[PDB]
Amino acid sequence: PDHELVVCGAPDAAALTGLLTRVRAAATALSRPELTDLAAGLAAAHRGDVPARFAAAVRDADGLVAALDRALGHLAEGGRRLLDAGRGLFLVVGGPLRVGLLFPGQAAPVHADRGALGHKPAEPVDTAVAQPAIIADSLAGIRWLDRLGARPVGALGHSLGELAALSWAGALDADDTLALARARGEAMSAATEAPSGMLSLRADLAAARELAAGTGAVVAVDNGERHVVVAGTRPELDRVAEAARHAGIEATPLAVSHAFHSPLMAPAAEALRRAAGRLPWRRPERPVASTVTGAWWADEDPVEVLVRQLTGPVRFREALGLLDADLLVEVGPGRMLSALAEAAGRTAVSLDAGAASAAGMAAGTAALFAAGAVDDATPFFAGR
Ligand SMILES: [Cl-]
Repeated sequence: PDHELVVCGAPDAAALTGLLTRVRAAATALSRPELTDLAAGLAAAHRGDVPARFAAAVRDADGLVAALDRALGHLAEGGRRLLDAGRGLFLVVGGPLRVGLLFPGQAAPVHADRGALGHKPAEPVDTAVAQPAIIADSLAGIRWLDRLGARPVGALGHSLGELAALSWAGALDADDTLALARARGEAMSAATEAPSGMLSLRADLAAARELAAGTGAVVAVDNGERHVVVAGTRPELDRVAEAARHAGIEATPLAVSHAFHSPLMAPAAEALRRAAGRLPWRRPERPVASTVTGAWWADEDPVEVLVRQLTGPVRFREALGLLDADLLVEVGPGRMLSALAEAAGRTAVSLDAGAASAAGMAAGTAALFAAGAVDDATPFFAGR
């Protein structure tokens, strides 16, 4: 792999300082094959009940020395918790912390991302192909969490990702979930009655609703205080874009040919109802914060919730606010949701399941280990 995972631990902060000092000494100058042997040995020896924990995803020995330096500086100032998701460096004395899962949906590309600088368009996602592809990668991430014995406090899924969150929670098995994803992407790829799309606003929900009022456009995705997506026909979207320019709000056209998460998806919701109603649904056994209801999943009829998902807004701001977690780990391809969570001031890292680069699997597994959600990082060293 292009990133290595280096974990260790000790019984308390003083003992971890001593160990980290010695690993720093040992690490200076190691070749890449020597660093892999040191990292595989540390993972074998530091598993189980490991009270005070360090984990870092690193490109090479010098990156390990740099991470150790940061951890040691933190402990020297009496720090007991350093969570730097964007550097893949995690240190926790006195955990476990609360870890939540994020299950992504489909990518949301910008139509003409500029440029020179703003200051041929992107192609929309082919949703009939993308939805089952993303859910297959999410289900592979759930198999990694299962191999690790991960113990998150709960999960949420954005739009499509709610299917993977429910599968993780035991409501539906992996084969049925992938089959339902193929049906959902086929239903949602049908053309809308008239040309339609989505418009991203750098504004909050109230500001979006003020811009959209009387226009025909509606809120499609509430991603937080800094990001709300509206949807409608092209005339409706043009009304909002005019309003947004007058108000001084930045409106970004997205590369999509459907007003997803609007009433124009009602035909697709009917077709999804047929596919969903044929499946052997079970009650979820683990907590799921729904981006359909913006509430915890309780006694809900999954067919009704997944059908109204398509016409109603994605309540990611509300669902994320419910999930009380010191650290979030995204389980799926890419880092869409970790970026949205970071924009809400949360700490998040993606496993980036199915990626060419091992960057995400190393950083995400370092996060699970340091936060105490997994006890054994040896699976990262198996089967190379
Ligand atoms: Cl609302």
